[PDB]
Amino acid sequence: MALEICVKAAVGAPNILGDCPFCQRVLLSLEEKKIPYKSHLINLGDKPQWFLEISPEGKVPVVKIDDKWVADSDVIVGILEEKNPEPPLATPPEFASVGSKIFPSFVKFLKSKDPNDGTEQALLEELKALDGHLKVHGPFIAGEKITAVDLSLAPKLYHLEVALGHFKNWPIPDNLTHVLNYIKLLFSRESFKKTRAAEEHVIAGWEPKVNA
Repeated sequence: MALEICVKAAVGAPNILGDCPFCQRVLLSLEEKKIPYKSHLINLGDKPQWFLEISPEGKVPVVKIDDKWVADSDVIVGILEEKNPEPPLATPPEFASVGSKIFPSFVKFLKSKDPNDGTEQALLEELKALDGHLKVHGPFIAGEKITAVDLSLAPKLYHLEVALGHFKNWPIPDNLTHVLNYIKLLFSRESFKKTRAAEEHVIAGWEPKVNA
């Protein structure tokens, strides 16, 4: 019945959830569905036998779905939907195949301190396609509402918008009017605002590995 999470901690601050992608996918999905809920963080290397039984690295997010546990970026979502008693919508169609261009793209580019400028605009080209899908369909990326498509991509786009926004400043241009407008919703939907990671612990938490 009640379901929730054993996740990476914000590094150096074990109260807010961590800078991992799949961590916020499933947290967002459950708070958007507004279910009763269970578990809490794995506190940064504090790994008793309970978490070593649950999480495969001892430091990887999982879902605790009615006391069964799974952990890979899609598996964590799809089985969570299947075993949720509230009606799920586990549908990744064309909107997700466009999303599969964008997801590794913006992660690589925020991580990249290349001469990335023409290639930053190659992410803009893939976002221009995404801009096209909402301006034809109306609502959120999956065409009618937040489904598994939006729930997969939006959590790591929050990590984009805090990290790239502070380290290597590139705001979303307003010519990509969809992408800017709906990211504004993602920053403050009641579910997303509650499940957001700490800004400082993505910025000074994910990039020091990228630096040194």
